[PDB]
Amino acid sequence: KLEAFASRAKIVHIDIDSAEIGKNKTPHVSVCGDVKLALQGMNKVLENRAEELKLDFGVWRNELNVQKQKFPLSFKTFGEAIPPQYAIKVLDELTDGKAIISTGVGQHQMWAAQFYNYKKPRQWLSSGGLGAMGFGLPAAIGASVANPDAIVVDIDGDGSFIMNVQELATIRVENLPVKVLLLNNQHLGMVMQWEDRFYKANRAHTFLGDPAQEDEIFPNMLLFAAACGIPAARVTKKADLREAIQTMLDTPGPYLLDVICPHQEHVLPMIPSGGTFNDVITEGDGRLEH
Amino acid sequence: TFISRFAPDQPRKGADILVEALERQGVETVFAYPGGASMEIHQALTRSSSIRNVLPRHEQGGVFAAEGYARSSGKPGICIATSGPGATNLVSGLADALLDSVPLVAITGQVPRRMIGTDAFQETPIVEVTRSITKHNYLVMDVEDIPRIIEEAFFLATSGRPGPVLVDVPKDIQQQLAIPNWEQAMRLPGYMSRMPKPPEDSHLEQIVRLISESKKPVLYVGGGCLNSSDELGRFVELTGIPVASTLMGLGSYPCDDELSLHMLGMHGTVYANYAVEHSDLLLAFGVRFDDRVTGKLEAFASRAKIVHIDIDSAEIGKNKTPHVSVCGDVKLALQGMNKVLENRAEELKLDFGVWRNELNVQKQKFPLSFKTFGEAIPPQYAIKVLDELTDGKAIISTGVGQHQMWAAQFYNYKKPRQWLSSGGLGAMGFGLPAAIGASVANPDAIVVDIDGDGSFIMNVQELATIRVENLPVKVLLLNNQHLGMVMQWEDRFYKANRAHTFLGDPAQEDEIFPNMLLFAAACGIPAARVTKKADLREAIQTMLDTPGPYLLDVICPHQEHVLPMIPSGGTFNDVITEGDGRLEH
Amino acid sequence: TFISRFAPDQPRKGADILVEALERQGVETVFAYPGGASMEIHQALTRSSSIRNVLPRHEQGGVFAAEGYARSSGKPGICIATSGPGATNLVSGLADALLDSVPLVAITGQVPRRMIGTDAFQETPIVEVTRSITKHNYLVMDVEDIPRIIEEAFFLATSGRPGPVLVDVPKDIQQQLAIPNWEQAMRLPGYMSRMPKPPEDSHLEQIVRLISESKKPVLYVGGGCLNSSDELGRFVELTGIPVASTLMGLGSYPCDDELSLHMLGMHGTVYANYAVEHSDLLLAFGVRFDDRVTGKLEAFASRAKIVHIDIDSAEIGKNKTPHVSVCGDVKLALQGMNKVLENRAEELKLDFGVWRNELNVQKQKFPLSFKTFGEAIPPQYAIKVLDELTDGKAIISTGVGQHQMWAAQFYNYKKPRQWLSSGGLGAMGFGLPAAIGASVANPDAIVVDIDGDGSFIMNVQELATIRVENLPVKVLLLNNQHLGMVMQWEDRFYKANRAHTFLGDPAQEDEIFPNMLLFAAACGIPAARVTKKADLREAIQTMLDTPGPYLLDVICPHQEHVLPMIPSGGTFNDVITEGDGRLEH
Ligand SMILES: Cc1cc2nc3c(=O)[nH]c(=O)nc-3n(C[C@H](O)[C@H](O)[C@H](O)COP(=O)(O)OP(=O)(O)OC[C@H]3O[C@@H](n4cnc5c(N)ncnc54)[C@H](O)[C@@H]3O)c2cc1C
Ligand SMILES: Cc1cc2nc3c(=O)[nH]c(=O)nc-3n(C[C@H](O)[C@H](O)[C@H](O)COP(=O)(O)OP(=O)(O)OC[C@H]3O[C@@H](n4cnc5c(N)ncnc54)[C@H](O)[C@@H]3O)c2cc1C
Ligand SMILES: C/C(NCc1cnc(C)nc1N)=C(/S)CCOP(=O)([O-])OP(=O)([O-])O
Ligand SMILES: C/C(NCc1cnc(C)nc1N)=C(/S)CCOP(=O)([O-])OP(=O)([O-])O
Ligand SMILES: C/C(NCc1cnc(C)nc1N)=C(/S)CCOP(=O)([O-])OP(=O)([O-])O
Ligand SMILES: COc1cc(OC)nc(Sc2cccc(Cl)c2C(=O)O)n1
Ligand SMILES: COc1cc(OC)nc(Sc2cccc(Cl)c2C(=O)O)n1
Ligand SMILES: [Mg+2]
Ligand SMILES: [Mg+2]
Ligand SMILES: [Mg+2]
Repeated sequence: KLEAFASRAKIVHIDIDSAEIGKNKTPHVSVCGDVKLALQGMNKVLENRAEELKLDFGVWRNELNVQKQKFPLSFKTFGEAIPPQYAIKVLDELTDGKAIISTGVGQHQMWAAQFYNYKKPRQWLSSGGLGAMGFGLPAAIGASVANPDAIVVDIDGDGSFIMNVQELATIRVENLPVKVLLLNNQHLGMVMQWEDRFYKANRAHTFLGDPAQEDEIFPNMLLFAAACGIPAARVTKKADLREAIQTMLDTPGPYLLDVICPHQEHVLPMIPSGGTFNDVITEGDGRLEH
Repeated sequence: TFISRFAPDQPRKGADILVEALERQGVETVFAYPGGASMEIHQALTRSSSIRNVLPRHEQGGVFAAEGYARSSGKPGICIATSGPGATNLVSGLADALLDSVPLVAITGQVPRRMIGTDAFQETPIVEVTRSITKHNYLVMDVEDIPRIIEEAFFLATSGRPGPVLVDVPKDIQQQLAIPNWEQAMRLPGYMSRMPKPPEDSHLEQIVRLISESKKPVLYVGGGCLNSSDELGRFVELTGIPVASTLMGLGSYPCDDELSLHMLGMHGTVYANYAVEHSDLLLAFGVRFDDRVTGKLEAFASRAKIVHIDIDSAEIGKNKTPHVSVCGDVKLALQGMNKVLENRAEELKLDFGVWRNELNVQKQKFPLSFKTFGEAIPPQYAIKVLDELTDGKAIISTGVGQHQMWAAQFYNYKKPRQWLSSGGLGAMGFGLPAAIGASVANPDAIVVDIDGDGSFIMNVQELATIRVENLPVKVLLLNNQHLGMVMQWEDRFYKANRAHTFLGDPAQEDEIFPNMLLFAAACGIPAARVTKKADLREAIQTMLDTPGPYLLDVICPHQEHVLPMIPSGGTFNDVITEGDGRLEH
Repeated sequence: TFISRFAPDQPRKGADILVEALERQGVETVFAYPGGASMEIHQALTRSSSIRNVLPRHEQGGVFAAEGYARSSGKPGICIATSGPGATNLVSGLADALLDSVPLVAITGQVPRRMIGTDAFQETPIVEVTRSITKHNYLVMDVEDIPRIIEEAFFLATSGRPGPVLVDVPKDIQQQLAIPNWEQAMRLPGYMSRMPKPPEDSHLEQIVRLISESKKPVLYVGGGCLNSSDELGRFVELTGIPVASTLMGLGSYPCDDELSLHMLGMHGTVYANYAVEHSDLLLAFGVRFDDRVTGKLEAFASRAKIVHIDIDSAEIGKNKTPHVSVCGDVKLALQGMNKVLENRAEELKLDFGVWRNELNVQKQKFPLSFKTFGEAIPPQYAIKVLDELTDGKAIISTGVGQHQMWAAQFYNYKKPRQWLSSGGLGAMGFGLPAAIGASVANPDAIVVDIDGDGSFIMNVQELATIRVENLPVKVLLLNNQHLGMVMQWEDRFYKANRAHTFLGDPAQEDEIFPNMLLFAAACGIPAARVTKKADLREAIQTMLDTPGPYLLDVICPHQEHVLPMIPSGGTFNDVITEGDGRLEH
């Protein structure tokens, strides 16, 4: 809700598009230009008048630092099952946060954004405005061609991945070292989450598996990879996860890792559509209590 | 509680529903010219005992009259035309109303729904044609949509940034019997969500702060201030900031007031343009930073902190980037600032005497000036006499050209909506019909059309309208026998090479042509010509004292130039202060 | 070999390139009204020693004059206007030219390229506005494109189905120095591939065959035949098929010829409409099956085999499905058929005497008729006298309304392009400016504007143009003090309830208002009024014999109705043959 967004803040907006300034919210101060140049100019001033300015926001930082310790990002671990959040956190550690990450759209996309520490821009390739599924795998292809010596990982959902699964052929033929970290929850996860929160968990065409063989992972994504001569593996138990991801990384060329996750996971926290900060949801998932 | 001429359960023609929809909007005057595709509407109009139709002699006169009606009252102006040639005759008025932000509702008849797109008799796709020159338009495709659309049309035309809305109505819709529902809710969910909110105290405090820190502030006031006359005056009293006005903003702050810099821009005063040039704080209220005001943008207010308050979010930062911006009604902004300025008055210690004296020096060294040649009439002087004899209380409409600028420069407008002139589009022939609408909207007022001989003749047919409707319209025709402003540019930039700017008869070169008095006589309107400056004062008085319509043909030497002048895309250093179309000895 | 006023290697302004581009198109006359955005163009025009500018007093007059110029000559008409209010003042003319298929090239100045879209001074997106009411339009974005675009504009305007083309030219383009390339090839690969091919012998033989088998054939001739006067006449001689003409097709086959059914349609003759109704073969040449002709389509030529020859593939089968169709120039089709008809003449044995006698009976039982009341002037009779005194050789332009129909009914046009009238759009105020263009295109001809008092006053300002340009334009003003045609519909369908159709002054109700003679006197044009039928013959002769411009105010009783009349969407059985706006005793 715009009226509640930064309701007591003096707003400075620097944008290269004059059409974007004052579009949704009215700024007190505006600069139409390259933010790169604005930063340079301000840095110059900030350094000369440094001792004159006496900048210190320690009190504000401590206030925020309290919130960061009371309400940090969190995920729950259920038995030997793999938390999707944890898998992404392990990829971070084993790639030393230096990997180029492309994603599809959905829960896996948010977790990729939350639990990977990006050290530079253009490490993070994700469809934000349009939010188009099936973006992940082909984007990884382009990223790998533009960065041949880099670690490129497509963190994909099972729905998003299958939409442009045909591009696995492209990857093998072009011999691109594209890694696919497929977080498989057998569902259209994000739509499933909204069903849980706002429609009493009533499933409306969000399950992507085969209802006849309900406990089988469907489709078998490993065989998609095998069809295109791409080495692949599945991991289900959290204990085997660290070695599995390492194998994906250490194996030269393309690789698919089918990471099986419990589907009841929810992306948290969440401010509902058109809501305010007071409306924030901090706990809960798609599981029923005892 | 509104009273209908129909039972609430009684079926009636769509045409009757339409006219009642107008009645429920408080409409009392329309400017409608009949045609086959709108006959039903005109029939319905005669059944109304509350809506008067002023029949023009040309639909362009019809829409320009609606404009004058609107501009002079703050009410929406309503014009109606038939399909095809009727509709296309409205186009200049629509484009004019859009550029000058004039609230206007245009209704056009259309061929039957089934015949649309078949190149039928008198069919133009007017909705397609006018989409880019209206705030919004409609093609009514069902009789049940009429009440809702008319409500939306008037709402859109009068709210936010005012503008023209066109409603196209097929003939079969006008004929169809139906029972109207007046409680229908409008379908403008997008438009209403983006309607500007009342200004936060936060934004207004920041502006007041900037004022206290400035040493050379200037008010830059325009057509967005037409409803903020009292608030602006209160603001000036509190701050003591000098006021520069746009062509569209004249009257918002009284011209003959001590703190008035008069008009800025291309033909703005030297001191007004000087003030903006050397200001360190520019208060842009209800303006749109037009090229005709700014010249070269990079040089316009180059050393000033710019504050821009506009009701259209699209206008902020469009041509120039403001340091501080407020998207909202300038009327409300002024109220909020006035409240703060009065409480913290002794705390603020506002005094810009040094700046005012600096500008006051420019005002005395480079004031507006005109030259008098023998017994010939200076057009500037004629307008100055009209001011004196009307005590600056007259409603002035003009055409476009030199006479328009002189009307803006040498008449002291005490209130907004005294000044009715085409600014953005700058359409000739606007003057006479606008005066008609102004006179209908203000029956007890002095209405004077200050027109040029080129502009006047374009819609000269509306003299018939004036006599028939018995309107006390005064025409002060400044006759230079030329397309004056184009002539001036020829003199300055094309070595005085005449390219079709002379409007007289080359055979009888020293005769005033045409004889405008005979145009007036044709329509039974009393008229006179004055040539010698000595006879001018009595002539204008006679025009004013003679009851009803009157034409005064004022003969002026054509060599006169509008001064001063900043050339196209120029800066303040490029200003032209002397010279005319005469050759030296 | 064309001669330029510039060296082939010498840079020149874009404005000069533009004007030379016109010169190379054989243009000798333009109708240009100056403004700031087109000044460069007007400067360039004065440098031309081959192009004459006729300065109108209104751009609507400018474009209508270009139309008259075009319609009366078969050449393209060229009008020029400035940006904004200049451009928007052309709109009615453009829409008119499109609906009546008139070859016309309109040039408008535009704001500098960089300022387009910024709501600049006198900026309208005229290209956007006029896209749906022009055959094609252009926005010149480079000075190098000027020669090619002008060539394309004239090509598109004059080829295939003729129409209006608008070329928008930014000011900075006009100012830019460049060296033109006149050998540039046009970029219309789509348009030229779909240009109609010459008619195959196959198609023409089929039509000739149908003619030999028909027993009640009727020619249905329209504005597509304006260049096929000789071919059509040769065709009629060979076949002996009676000819019904549209409003737009008048003159193609001479009206006073033995085989002429005169006009068909809403106000067509009883016998012409009868012929189509009972025909078994309809030869639709250069027509577009307008609702004003057909009425209820299902009832139009319900028992006739329909042959349709049109140069626009889009028009074939649009409103009615033809049994046989030919997409091409009707001029070529007629030539091919005439060749066949003459060789196989004795083989074919064509004789439609029985059909002709049947129609000849209708022509004698239900001819065109008017009533004479005392000494009052029948408008029909006045037009009939003009015919006699001009020997049917005059070029006639009209406004729109009753006078327009009477001009069509009671004047015998011997050739096409004698009849200049707005048919599709039906725009009032067309008459006077069209006469201007016609007179410039035909200096040695008798040009008469048969106008109504409503239509005449709309562009009355063009009387100034007529005097200044010294054009021998005759105005036969049929003055009924009303918007006559709307008045007629009020009488027939709204119980004679007047809704703003009276054009006089209600205060002085029995005085002719306005005094049109004084309009003429204002512009130094000799004029007279005639009221009694006895004085009419001498009055019209005086108008004709008096050298130069002349206005004849013909006062007519307003109760006259145009007859016969088939009501909107009606059939032949619905035809109205008697009655007027008078009440019985
Ligand atoms: C021959 C000629 C010469 C000209 N030369 C000059 C000249 O020398 N000087 C000059 O000034 N003009 C001149 N013009 C006129 C010029 O083209 C423009 O019309 C004028 O400069 C612009 O007026 P404006 O800036 O006040 O804004 P406007 O065109 O009047 O528009 C009003 C602005 O205020 C906003 N607004 C409207 N309502 C509100 C509200 N309630 N609250 C807040 N904001 C609101 C609108 O969004 C809009 O941005 C000339 C015109 C002609 C024909
Ligand atoms: C008040 C009023 C009353 C009217 N009442 C009547 C009436 O009673 N009767 C009547 O007829 N009209 C009447 N009209 C006029 C009517 O609206 C149309 O203008 C007219 O009927 C259509 O003309 P048209 O059919 O000949 O085709 P046009 O409009 O003249 O178009 C020409 C057609 O021929 C085609 N064509 C063009 N060139 C060629 C070529 N070289 N070769 C082959 N084909 C070509 C074109 O593609 C087009 O289809 C009236 C108008 C007004 C203002
Ligand atoms: C259907 C949908 N959104 C609608 C949709 C439909 N189609 C496209 C191309 N894009 C989108 N965003 C989503 S986020 C669910 C995607 O599920 P996933 O790809 O398996 O990822 P996850 O399960 O982690 O949410
Ligand atoms: C032709 C022209 N401008 C181009 C033009 C063309 N057509 C229209 C409808 N509007 C405009 N503005 C002007 S300002 C000259 C008008 O002359 P005038 O009406 O006699 O006034 P003045 O002589 O004082 O300049
Ligand atoms: C108002 C009208 N039609 C609507 C109309 C409105 N405006 C335009 C520009 N064109 C048309 N056709 C007509 S035919 C009446 C014209 O009256 P007139 O010019 O005096 O001719 P007449 O009285 O013989 O019918
Ligand atoms: C006022 O005199 C006239 C004449 C006329 O045809 C010549 N039609 C009309 S009305 C009209 C207008 C446009 C389209 C259509 Cl379809 C119509 C119609 O209803 O027929 N009025
Ligand atoms: C003939 O008198 C006038 C006056 C005037 O400004 C008042 N501008 C022009 S020309 C013009 C026209 C439109 C756009 C633009 Cl940008 C211009 C321009 O070149 O400045 N001519
Ligand atoms: Mg999923
Ligand atoms: Mg003038
Ligand atoms: Mg009339």
